[PDB]
Order: sequence, then structure tokens, then C-alpha cells
Amino acid sequence: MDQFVGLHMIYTYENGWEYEIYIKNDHTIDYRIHSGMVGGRWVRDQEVNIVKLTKGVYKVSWTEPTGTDVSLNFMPEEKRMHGVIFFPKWVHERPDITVCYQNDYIDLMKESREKYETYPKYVVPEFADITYIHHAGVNDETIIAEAPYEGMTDEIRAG
Amino acid sequence: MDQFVGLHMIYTYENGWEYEIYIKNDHTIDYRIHSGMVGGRWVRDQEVNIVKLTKGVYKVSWTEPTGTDVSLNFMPEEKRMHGVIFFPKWVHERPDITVCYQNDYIDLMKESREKYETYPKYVVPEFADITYIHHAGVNDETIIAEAPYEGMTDEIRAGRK
Repeated sequence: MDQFVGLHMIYTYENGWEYEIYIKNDHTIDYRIHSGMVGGRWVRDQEVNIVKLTKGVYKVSWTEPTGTDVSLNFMPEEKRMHGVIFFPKWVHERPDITVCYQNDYIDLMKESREKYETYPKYVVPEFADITYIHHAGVNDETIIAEAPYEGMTDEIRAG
Repeated sequence: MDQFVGLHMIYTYENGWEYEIYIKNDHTIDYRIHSGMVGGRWVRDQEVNIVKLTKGVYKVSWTEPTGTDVSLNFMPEEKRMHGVIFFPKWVHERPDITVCYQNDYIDLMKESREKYETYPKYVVPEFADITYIHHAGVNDETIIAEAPYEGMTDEIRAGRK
């Protein structure tokens, strides 16, 4: 677990969606979505379950204020990951509602998830290629601290 | 994938609860719960996402008519699995509703998930030991074809099937 906790990664799913994650500590992540259905969305201080399945394979799972459920597996040695995201129907129907700095709009997310339809869920299971991976250390509050913008991931990769 | 698809497994939690799964084909499972809060529940022809993450590590994920979301990992060579289940609030309060041959009560599951509370959800992540594992072959409709009963897991292990 000490090899995984503290990792800062960018990855592109096979559907082309580019995501950025920071494993801030053994039960918390920050993340930033750069493209795809909810590009522009970003989140800090998401509580998560993190386990090591076996040598080189980790699992990060959580549920969100929107109702979305997520289970990710990371294979850092192979620069691969796989994610399954279970979106409530309303998120698929109105992804714009969730596209914000979520921490400023928690009440809106919870209000929406009670007021709109949940079923059937829109489930997205895909592999992704890890294109950036760095051990950034634990509890660095500055890694993910602004909204995503065009070209940001190239900047991060360029150093 | 050909090592994993067709597997019939029982896995047992630390508390003794026994869960049974059959990887019927590369996008379908049957399952049967033998003990615990939803003992008696069983399901056929559940559509799933199955992938091989790396050598010896597989992932099976799906959402259910009850609204429950599931993502399991299997590590057959180490005889271990890890599951995370995201239960709607109502399944936590009325698990008995889900205890049945689900296929005969799809309408009830869907009525329930709309009528009762969804949130807050209960996220339940736990390892289990794989305590039975047998390649039963693909698309065998006879593996999970009846409701569970006390002693059935013993019969499965003793009959290798």
C-alpha cells in the first residue's frame, strides 16, 4: 500500500475520456476530469476504500454525493487501469449539473439525486492507459487545487 | 479469460457466510447466497462486465434490478476474492424483499427500488476466501438451477458439482 498511496496519475479510458487522480492518503482521493461526459468536473477530499488485491494490483471504490458508484483497479507496473462507473440515470441525462467544483455544490448534488430519476443506471466499464504516474507524497493539498483547463494534462506531463 | 469463464466457485467470509457464483459465459453469471442477511437469494442470467486485469486477476461487475451495484475481483490462484457492494438504503432496511428467486420477481424488485429510499447507500467492501473452485464449463444451465438449502454447499463440494 505504501507504493500506491501518494500516487498522482493521469489516464485515458478506451472511450477517450481523460481523467486525473491523486491518492492523497489511504482513504482519500482528489480527482479532476479533463474530457468526456463530465469534463470540467473536479472533486477534493472524496472518502474511498483502498485495498491491495495482490502484488501490483490495487482497488479504489467509493460512492459520490450525486449517487454515482465507482470501482477502479490500478495496475501501475503495467501503466494500466480499469474502471467501472455506475451513473444514476439523471447524471447521464444532465451531466452538466455535476460539472463543477463539487465541494462548493454538495447540497445541489444531493438535492438532485433525490429529485430526479436513478434508474436505469448508465454503466461505463473501460480500461485506460496510464500516461502520467508520479509519487507525489501523502496529504499534499496543492496537487489538485484548481479547475481543469485545455492543455493542463500536457503541462503536467511536460513537467 | 478462458481460465476464468466457466468457473463455479464458493467463497466464504470471515463470519462464515457462503456465497456461490457461476461464471456462465463471458458476459453472464448465475449466483446463489447460502447464508447471512440475504441467504436464500439466488439469481440466473445476470448480465455482467468481465475483464482480466492481469495474470490471475479478474473483475466481474454489474448492477441489479434492486438497484444494487457490484464489483468483484477474483484471484483464483491465491484462492482469494474481494467484493464491493453498493446497497441502496432500502435493501439495508428490508433485505428480506430481495430473498427469493429474483428472476420470478423482477417487477417486485423494480417497484421496491422506486417506492423506498435509495440514499444514503451502504458501501460494503470485504475480502473472502475461495473455498470451492471448479471449472464446470460454459453455458451449463444445470449448475445453479434451484433454490439453496442447508447443506447444499457441502453437497457441491462433495459431489464436485
